[PDB]
Amino acid sequence: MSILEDPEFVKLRQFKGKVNFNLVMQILDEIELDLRGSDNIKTSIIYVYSSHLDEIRKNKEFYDMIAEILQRYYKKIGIENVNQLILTTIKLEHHHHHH
Repeated sequence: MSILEDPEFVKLRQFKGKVNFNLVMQILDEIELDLRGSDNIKTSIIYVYSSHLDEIRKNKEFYDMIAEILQRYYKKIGIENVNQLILTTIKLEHHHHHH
């Protein structure tokens, strides 16, 4: 159970996220819920990314790298798990208001 094998992930860690936790949680959720019923995560990416183009272009580095990782690791650990790990990647532990 890792997510460290891929260089895209470390780059996400480097950027610290800086994205809307709430929206990414929904992005991940949105592809997840589709992929739970469907079988093609690439296609699941298409809907959500085309629907949320504004945010996708906003955090294009983030959304490019995660889209790769999401598909890449869903086959290995599962999309549920990857989505959670991505949230973990954008979240600082507990030092926010006092950081």
